[PDB]
Amino acid sequence: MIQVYSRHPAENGKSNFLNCYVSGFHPSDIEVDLLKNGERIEKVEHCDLSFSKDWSFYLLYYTEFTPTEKDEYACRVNHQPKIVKWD
Amino acid sequence: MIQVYSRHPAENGKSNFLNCYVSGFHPSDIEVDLLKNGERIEKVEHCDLSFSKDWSFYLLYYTEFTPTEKDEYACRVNHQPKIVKWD
Amino acid sequence: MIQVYSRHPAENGKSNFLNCYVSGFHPSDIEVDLLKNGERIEKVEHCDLSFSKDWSFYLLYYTEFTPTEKDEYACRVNHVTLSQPKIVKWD
Amino acid sequence: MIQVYSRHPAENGKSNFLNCYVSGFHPSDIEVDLLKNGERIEKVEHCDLSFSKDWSFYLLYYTEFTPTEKDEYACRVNHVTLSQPKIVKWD
Ligand SMILES: *SCCNC(=O)c1cnc2n(c1=O)CCS2
Ligand SMILES: *SCCNC(=O)c1cnc2n(c1=O)CCS2
Ligand SMILES: *SCCNC(=O)c1cnc2n(c1=O)CCS2
Ligand SMILES: *SCCNC(=O)c1cnc2n(c1=O)CCS2
Repeated sequence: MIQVYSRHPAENGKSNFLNCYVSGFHPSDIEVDLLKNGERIEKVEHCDLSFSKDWSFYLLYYTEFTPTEKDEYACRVNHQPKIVKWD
Repeated sequence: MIQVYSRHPAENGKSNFLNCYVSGFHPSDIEVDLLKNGERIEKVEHCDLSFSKDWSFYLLYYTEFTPTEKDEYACRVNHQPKIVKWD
Repeated sequence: MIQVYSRHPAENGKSNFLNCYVSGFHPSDIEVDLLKNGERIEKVEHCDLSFSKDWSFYLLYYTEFTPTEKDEYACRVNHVTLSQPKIVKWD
Repeated sequence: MIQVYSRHPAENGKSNFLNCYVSGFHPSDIEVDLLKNGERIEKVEHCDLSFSKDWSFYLLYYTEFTPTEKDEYACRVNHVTLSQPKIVKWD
């Protein structure tokens, strides 16, 4: 499960936060990235939560950004990787 | 940081939950256990939370138990291990 | 946002959990309900997280259910913001 | 429970965070405040987590502070349960 969204609704030229929420199961060699116009963003902060009861994990990758008319943002998940754009 | 407590206040003979909350920093090869009269309890459930922003982790180890007059419970943390009794 | 989903993938006849995740700003007059064929379910528990700094809130409304082909499940959210309460169907 | 602690170990003169963690049952008339020398701090934000299933609640009240030897910091909790409001000092 992958959900991509901005902390606040977007005004171009106003600093904001982009978020990728990811959920899954078991032990797993999964990796996550935020993209700007198709290239990986570096120093992306995350939040990792896991529960032994059901081998479940919950990940939120987030970054400061200033949304612009030009720029295209996405979130990508590999180990094949699945890309979810923001809108 | 280690905090040991029962979900509900204890009536002997009533099923309850014992909890060990542990907090720390950085990457780390730390391990955690709940003890009954000094021996490790098996199949103990946990909750692991970590944040990249400050290399911080937060762990809650919990188990069903029926508190008794006889039995002594603790939480132990190694990698030396530090033992915190419940009361 | 509002997201409706089953804990595990859905097999008709098999016990599962239905979840309504709702996130926003100014909890305020926020009400959330899970419906089965338009009627409120009484098994419904929830998990409320809120932060004072920015009046941000995160809600999970959940219940045990046994999904069937005939049955329709939905989540209902009403807020000062919305002209009319919002219904989000599942699958 | 009530636990008062600094985010990082305390160096006099150095910016830090003070935290008051409060957990219980029936949030109800729960009020929580951080004091500096007996006076409420206005920088105070909080993080509220609650579950309907068992009326269980987990609160973190926090603020930026610069600890000094002279200054006394505390957390104050009042509840229907308590005869009188409880003050827990830090360190
Ligand atoms: S992940 C555990 C609680 N923290 C957050 O959710 C969190 C913390 N800091 C920041 N964001 C968060 O979502 C993103 C914008 S700043
Ligand atoms: S750790 C994330 C949220 N879950 C809990 O805190 C949790 C879940 N289930 C059970 N307990 C919890 O504390 C212990 C008794 S049952
Ligand atoms: S009540 C806190 C546990 N749930 C979540 O944090 C949660 C669950 N589902 C989804 N998100 C969450 O943050 C991300 C978007 S959908
Ligand atoms: S607002 C949720 C983040 N804080 C905690 O979950 C938390 C913080 N500090 C301590 N405990 C927590 O659960 C365990 C006992 S002290």
